Amino acid sequence: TVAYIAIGSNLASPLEQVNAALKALGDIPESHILTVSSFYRTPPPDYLNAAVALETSLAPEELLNHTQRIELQQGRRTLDLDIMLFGNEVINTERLTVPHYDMKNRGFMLWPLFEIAPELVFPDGEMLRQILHTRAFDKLNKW
Ligand SMILES: Nc1ncnc2c1ncn2[C@@H]1O[C@H](COP(=O)(O)CP(=O)(O)OP(=O)(O)O)[C@@H](O)[C@H]1O
Ligand SMILES: Nc1nc2c(c(=O)[nH]1)N=C(CO)CN2
Ligand SMILES: [Cl-]
Ligand SMILES: [Mg+2]
Ligand SMILES: [Mg+2]
Repeated sequence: TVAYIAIGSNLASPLEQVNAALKALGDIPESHILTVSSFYRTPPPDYLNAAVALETSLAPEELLNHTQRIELQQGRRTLDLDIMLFGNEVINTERLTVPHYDMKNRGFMLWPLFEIAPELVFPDGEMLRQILHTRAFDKLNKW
């Protein structure tokens, strides 16, 4: 299944933390990275934001366990690995809200996602390209 994960880091020099985190995501079992977006500089010092496409055979909460582990291990206020989408699934549990409960209100999540999945359709049928048009979120600057 293709999971889309958002990465956020607000360290002054976040590149090594993000690269450590990306490598770790690629080491998750029954999973592999498909594509990584560019790194974007976004106002809060700045955040570095990126999106990752991860193919995985894991269950959603199993993926969550891994992302939470990486946050603690690669964490140093903190590093953030948010599950934006999991296939076309709707998840509403105590641990997991998928799609991410606010991503549609955040240019810093949608723009890096649009770079790597421009044709994305949300589970409720909304179109990523349309949200970006209607909300008129300024394109982000690259890190
Ligand atoms: N889609 C999702 N991705 C990651 N964590 C999620 C999630 N949906 C719910 N959570 C829950 O969110 C909890 C708290 O996560 P935090 O990372 O501290 C919130 P945040 O990412 O700082 O703010 P945000 O959710 O407004 O982006 C986790 O313990 C996890 O169970
Ligand atoms: N610019 C920017 N702002 C944020 C971000 C983020 O990734 N980028 N993440 C947040 C909570 O998870 C709160 N605010
Ligand atoms: Cl949705
Ligand atoms: Mg977050
Ligand atoms: Mg989070």
